[PDB]
Amino acid sequence: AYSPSTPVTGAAQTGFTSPTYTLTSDTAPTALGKQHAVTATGGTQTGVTTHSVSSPFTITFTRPKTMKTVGVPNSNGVITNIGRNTYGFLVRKGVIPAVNQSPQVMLVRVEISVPAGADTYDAANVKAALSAAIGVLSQQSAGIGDTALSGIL
Amino acid sequence: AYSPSTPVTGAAQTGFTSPTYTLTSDTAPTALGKQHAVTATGGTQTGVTTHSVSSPFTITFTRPKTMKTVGRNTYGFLVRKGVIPAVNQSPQVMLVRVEISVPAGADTYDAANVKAALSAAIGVLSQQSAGIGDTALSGIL
Amino acid sequence: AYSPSTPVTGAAQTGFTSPTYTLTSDTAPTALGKQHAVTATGGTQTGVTTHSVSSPFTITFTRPKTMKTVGVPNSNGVITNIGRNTYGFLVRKGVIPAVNQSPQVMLVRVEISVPAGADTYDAANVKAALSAAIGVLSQQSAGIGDTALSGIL
Amino acid sequence: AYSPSTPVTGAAQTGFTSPTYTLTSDTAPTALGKQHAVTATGGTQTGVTTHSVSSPFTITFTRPKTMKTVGVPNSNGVITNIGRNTYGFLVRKGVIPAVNQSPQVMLVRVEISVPAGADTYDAANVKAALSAAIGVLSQQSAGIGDTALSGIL
Amino acid sequence: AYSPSTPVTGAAQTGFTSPTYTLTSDTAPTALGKQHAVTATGGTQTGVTTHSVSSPFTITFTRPKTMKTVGVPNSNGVITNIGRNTYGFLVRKGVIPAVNQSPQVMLVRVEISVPAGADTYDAANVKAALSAAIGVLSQQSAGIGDTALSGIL
Amino acid sequence: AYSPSTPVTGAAQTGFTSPTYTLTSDTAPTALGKQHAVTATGGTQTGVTTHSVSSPFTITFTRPKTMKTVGRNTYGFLVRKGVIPAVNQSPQVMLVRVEISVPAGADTYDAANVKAALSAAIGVLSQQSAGIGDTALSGIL
Amino acid sequence: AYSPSTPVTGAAQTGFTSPTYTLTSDTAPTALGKQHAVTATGGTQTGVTTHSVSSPFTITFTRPKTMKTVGVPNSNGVITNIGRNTYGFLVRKGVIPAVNQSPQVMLVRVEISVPAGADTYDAANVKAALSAAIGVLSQQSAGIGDTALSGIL
Repeated sequence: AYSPSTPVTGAAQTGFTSPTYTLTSDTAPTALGKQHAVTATGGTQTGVTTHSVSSPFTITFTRPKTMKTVGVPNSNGVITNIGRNTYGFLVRKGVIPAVNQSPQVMLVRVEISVPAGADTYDAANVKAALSAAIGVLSQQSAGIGDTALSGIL
Repeated sequence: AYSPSTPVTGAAQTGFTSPTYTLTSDTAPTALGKQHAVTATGGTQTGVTTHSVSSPFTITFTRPKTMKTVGRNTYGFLVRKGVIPAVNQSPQVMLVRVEISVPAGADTYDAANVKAALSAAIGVLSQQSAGIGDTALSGIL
Repeated sequence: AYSPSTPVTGAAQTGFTSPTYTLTSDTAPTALGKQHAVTATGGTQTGVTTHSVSSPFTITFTRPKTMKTVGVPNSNGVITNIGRNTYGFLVRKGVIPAVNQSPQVMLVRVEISVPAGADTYDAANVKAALSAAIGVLSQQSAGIGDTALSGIL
Repeated sequence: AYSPSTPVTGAAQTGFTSPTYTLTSDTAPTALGKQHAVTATGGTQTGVTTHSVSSPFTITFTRPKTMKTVGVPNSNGVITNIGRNTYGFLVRKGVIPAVNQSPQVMLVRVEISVPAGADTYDAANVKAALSAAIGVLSQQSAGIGDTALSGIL
Repeated sequence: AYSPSTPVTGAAQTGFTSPTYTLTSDTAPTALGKQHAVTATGGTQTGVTTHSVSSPFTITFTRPKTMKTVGVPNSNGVITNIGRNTYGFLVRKGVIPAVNQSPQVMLVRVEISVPAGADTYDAANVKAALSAAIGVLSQQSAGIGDTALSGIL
Repeated sequence: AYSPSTPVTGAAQTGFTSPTYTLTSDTAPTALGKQHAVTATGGTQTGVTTHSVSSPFTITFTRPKTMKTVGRNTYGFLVRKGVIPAVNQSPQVMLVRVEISVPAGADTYDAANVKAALSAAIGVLSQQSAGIGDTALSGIL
Repeated sequence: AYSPSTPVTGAAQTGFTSPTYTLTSDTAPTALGKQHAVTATGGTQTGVTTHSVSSPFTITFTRPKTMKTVGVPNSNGVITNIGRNTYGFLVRKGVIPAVNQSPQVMLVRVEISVPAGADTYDAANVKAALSAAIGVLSQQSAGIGDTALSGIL
């Protein structure tokens, strides 16, 4: 159930005052992805470039090709091999490294590996891992940006 | 500048009412990481298990060993959660991992676009947190 | 949750009046250890040498590399092998054996072996073993020093 | 000079309110050891099991079989080999790993290695190492329990 | 005992009037290092850039992984092999070589090799070497900068 | 432009009260070096031994053989001190060596940052001189 | 007997009005050289850069490592092998080839090869070769510059 909104209220960043990003719908590279492009920016973020082909701003979310089931316990009551379905959330952003050099692609990618029997037997802990991860990310968004520029923890 | 707060307001999830997670400071596996463990949960999230030896609940953030001058510097944010796959099985480790790859000259020459990538990414994550959990259980986008 | 205080009140010893040890943070040998070193001594403990390169005074506490889970019971209801995670607490002290000899390293080392399922199922008994061990050590600290010097049990 | 008291004030632990352990004299495994066994517990430590045949609670302290003398310096004034006499303090506690499993033996063991000439020439530093080790243990008893259960350092 | 202060009063340089450097605490690359980053500059130094990831300003100080002891004299009264513990102090600074080229890393590194038995037997001469070296460095700081640019002794 | 003064005000050290070192001019080992020897000490630094044949006290500063046009030009500052390890042993040479590696185009295009690196380095060294001696004897940072 | 003066009056060049070059004393690369660096320029020469490490302005003069003597005539009254001592005078100047490219090193080098018995037996002709060479150089200095830029004789 992944469906973003037209203005996404961007997580707080150091020099940004109330930043929002307008999403336009885009066709995803796989058939297993939903992708949006950041067509325009709102808020007092100065210098932020929107989505081009050579300088992209893309938010794509993908499901695995083949689902994996939990399987069945063996003679010792132990399930031999627990595969894991991983869902992928990836942001590509055009970033300019040098004074005249051409845009490179900064990349922010998230992988959510859910074990096989998890999604059904223990859903609360799955949801809890996701909420803790995203809550820490949104809490420390500004500081993680500061670190991405400073190199300091 | 990565330093979490004692109660972390956890992102919205489907069955959770006002979920918060209490972090206790932990020693990280590398000398380049800061790690906290989820010692207790607050809010109406029934069944959620906290950090145990058998099933961990850990939030670790790491910087690269060597910085690159102008290549990519990648910073890593990883959450490990004890999740039980079957009726009597040993806990498996669900894993949510984030990698932030900043090009070399980016951090200095174009900092606004770096911060904007991070802002968009985390903002979409927090907006769709509930739906991404729904997807992690459904298998459907 | 291991974090010592700046002045550590040292356990009673025979010739010592109110002995305290100032700990300075030191970097541990492994990445899974926390180490402090005794930079200075307070109290009436005459002759006590602090940490030097030649004669160290170090207090290091380490957790195991890989934690061990309890395991799954078999058809009979029996769990086949209970591994044990051991935590280690070790003090190294520079001590001079003869009139002109190089310092030797007296060594006080504790090992706490907790079985695999214990830490979760029966935590009260784990805590009780620890509190009894450390309580007997602190009660008989002066007497154990007397023994370590006398050979008298 | 090792002789514990009838109620041993147990070191502070997380869930325990004023915990004490009654020791009953027990006969040691070697002839060079003194052993007591925890016959009963006092204080608010709920669930703590005393010494049974199936799950023991034992505190044994042993001195080495053969003491080692410092030795004679050679022509250069150097003593060739400094042996070390080690005294041993060991607590064994019955701890149950799973819901229906047989009790495992949690094990807390201390070793005090004193070099050969130390006990006579430099006794203050020996006593100081012991008092610092035991003082840090009693200061961080609750925290070391928290670590032994959490895996958190 | 290495702990710098918030404003470090920088050693005199040719074009600089009363320069100071603000240090912010940073995580060091090894577990054996303490590292600070120059987050901001004070004084009338014009053009000086502060710490970025691609243009760093870092002051890191490291101890050796394993200490070395003096050892013991052989049959002739001579100590066969005197190892040396070296401590390392290193400053990395982003410097721009060309008109549009990207920042390179100027590097100022100090190595202090202390022989094994030195640190204990002859500490005054160790301290004296350090004080003479650092005193000549601070006396000729401006002139060493002049040389770093001129190529002239 | 490296030319030391006759009494060098030595950096603060733990047991030293107002230490100064008198330099006498010496011939260097290479033709690219200027070297002085510490012929005498002033101040309350008891036990400090001056330059002898058996135990040297020397301060030598060297430029590279060939300059590099736009690679690195490294300048070297090295102090050798006679230090005695045991009760009757021969003197060992404690060694304090500094290397200043300037990139090729740096010296001309960006001189302020070069001078600033040198300023920060020497300023922290002089600020923590006493503590760095304490560390050289303790083994502890 | 080579010792230049503080302002060297530079030989006439096309666009230069009364050019002078200030020499500062420099340490030479060999032990057999005397080297000066052009620290500053006087006269109406516009665009002339002084001595840097990456853009040098150096005037170095070197003698041979080993002198050679004339030798002795053989049975036919002929001296079999007349070696030659060569003295070297070399000027290095930072010159910028492209619009943004980095400085390359223009190089003006003079070699004076004096045969062995010459320096003693026939000194007048040695001095005469030197004076004619340097006199033609100073006479055609402007024109040789014109040629160095034009490619025209």
